[PDB]
This record gives sequence, structure tokens and C-alpha cells, in this order.
Amino acid sequence: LMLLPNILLTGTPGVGKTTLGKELASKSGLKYINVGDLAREEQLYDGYDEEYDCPILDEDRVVDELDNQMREGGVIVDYHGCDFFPERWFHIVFVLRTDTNVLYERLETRGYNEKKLTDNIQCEIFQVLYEEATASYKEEIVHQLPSNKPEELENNVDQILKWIEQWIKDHNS
Ligand SMILES: [Li+]
Ligand SMILES: [Li+]
Ligand SMILES: [Li+]
Repeated sequence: LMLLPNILLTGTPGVGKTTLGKELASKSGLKYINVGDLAREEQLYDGYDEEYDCPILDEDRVVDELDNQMREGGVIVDYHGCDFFPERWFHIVFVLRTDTNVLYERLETRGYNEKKLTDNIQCEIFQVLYEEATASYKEEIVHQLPSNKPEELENNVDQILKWIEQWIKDHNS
């Protein structure tokens, strides 16, 4: 068996994390994990709301749920948050970025209401996730990836697959 790396795909909802992670998993063999889906599957919530009519994700339980698998390596994690993940989990972190105009159209198409649209659009224009990533991990392993069109998705997949290949070689001497 090969020692495999762990990758974090983060960024504002709508930037294309899920589409990228799923394609990466299919073309690399690594396991893709959507944190939101995982919390829903294992019911890792604590608290509700009237605000957005959605249960509140239990960060500590999410970490406990994934730790053993992360320790073993070979996981692509997808989430619009990253400050609560143990720093040791990831070998590289990609913050997907989408032009505000493009992101708005995507989220609107997803059926986001005015409130959710504004909250997420400001999250992106304020570069919240990029800042969160740089504050949570060493800047040398944090990279912003443009994600506005199929062409950039393709460039991202290609660059990450090549990164994975080099990493596996360097860490399985
Ligand atoms: Li937390
Ligand atoms: Li650094
Ligand atoms: Li950049």
C-alpha cells in the first residue's frame, strides 16, 4: 500500500468544491468526503434555528467522525469552513474562488433566497474563507484556485492530479 495525501477543498458555497472533489476522487482513487452530507448522514448536529431553517453542524463530532480515516490518508474533504479541522489533517489546502457576478448567478440558480444570496455573496467578496484558510494553515500549503468556468475546473483537476502524483512519489521512496 501507498501512503496517500489528504486535501482540503474549501471556499464559499457555490464556488465548485463538490464538482471538483468528485471528479478528483474518480480520477485519483482517493476518497471524497462532503462534510455537509456526512453530518446529515450521521446526524452530527447540535442546535437548530429559525434563521435558515437548518440544523447546526456539530464541529467536534465531525472531527471525531473523520479522524481515524484522515490519519490513514487519501481523503479529499469538501467544506465551506476549515478553522475547526485539526491542522495535521491536510497536506494541501485549495480555496476555490469565483468572480462575484458568476457566483451570484450560480447560487441564484440553486434557488437561494435574497437573504442567503446576500450572506454568501458578502462571504465571497470579503474573502472570508481564504482568510480563514490562511489563518488556519501554513501559507505555503494554501492555494487559491480560480473556478468560474468548465475550463478552469479542467485546469484545477489537472493540476491537482499532478500534485497528487508527485506527492505520492516523494512520500513513498
Ligand atoms: Li469547533
Ligand atoms: Li508557510
Ligand atoms: Li492566487
